[PDB]
Amino acid sequence: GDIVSEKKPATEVDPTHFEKRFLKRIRDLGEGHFGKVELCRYDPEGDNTGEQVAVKSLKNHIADLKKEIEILRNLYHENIVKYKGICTNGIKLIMEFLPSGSLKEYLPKNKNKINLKQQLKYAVQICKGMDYLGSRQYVHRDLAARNVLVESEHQVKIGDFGLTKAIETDKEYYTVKDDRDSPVFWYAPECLMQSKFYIASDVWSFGVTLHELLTYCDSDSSPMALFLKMIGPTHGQMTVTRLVNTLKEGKRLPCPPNCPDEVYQLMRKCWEFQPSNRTSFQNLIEGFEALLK
Ligand SMILES: CCc1ccccc1N(C)c1cc2c(cn1)ncn2C
Ligand code: NA
Ligand code: NA
Ligand code: NA
Repeated sequence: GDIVSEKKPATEVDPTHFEKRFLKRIRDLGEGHFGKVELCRYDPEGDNTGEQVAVKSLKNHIADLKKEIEILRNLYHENIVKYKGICTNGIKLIMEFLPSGSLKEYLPKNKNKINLKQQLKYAVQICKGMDYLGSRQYVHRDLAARNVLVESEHQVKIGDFGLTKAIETDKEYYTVKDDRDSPVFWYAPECLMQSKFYIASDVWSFGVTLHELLTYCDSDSSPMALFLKMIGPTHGQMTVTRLVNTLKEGKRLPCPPNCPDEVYQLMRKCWEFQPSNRTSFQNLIEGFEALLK
């Protein structure tokens, strides 16, 4: 008889499945640890009216990107960048696009409109995002101003999760095997010493990020620039060891210009040598709130 064929099943379109053919590159946004992020328009109607999205893709780190995608898929918070979906062995992460970019780009261009009050509001928002991430049992491991996106003049969001790891249930930290290309000038002593990462290690990193925020991400006042002034620039493979000794002595990044001592004291609580002595994200939120109102 006639040719037999398969009954075509009822198909429901997945709003989180972006077709390669419609995902059109505009420009690069940034690079970060084996991945790169691009501005695209997803333009199924082919008329330049589709939504702008941030697309993360790789240049076996496919496995790491897959875990990152799955972490971000299940994070839902006002101060965490929004997952939109995937474009599919290979895969791309699709996220909302925030035109104002990172705090590293934004703050130097917007000093006049961002006063201390607004800086402290951003600080709270970063803390709420981090306290949410820690309540899901993750350590970020890459908290710096360059990874904080500007949604608006009034709102920031944590914008990349390239290094984010789960902490095991009933355990206090994650041991990092891979520690090359580590942001050492943002890292707590236990991270530099023993490759161990606690929620308190993220609190330390937040202190450094707060410093960046208060200096408006001035390149000449960067945590890297200031620490290398402290320890000596040209030491190469000995740099991290000299950094560790500096922190053991009790030395810390100085008070930002025009930063009130009361704000600096909150920052210093992020930088107690022992993780267990550091402030929490919630106590920081209470601290900033008190200085705001
Ligand atoms: C979070 C900042 C960042 C990190 C790594 C690569 C690129 C970027 N940049 C600069 C970026 C990311 C963005 C963005 C706007 N810029 N909008 C949504 N995302 C994920
Ligand atoms: Na899952
Ligand atoms: Na989500
Ligand atoms: Na733009």
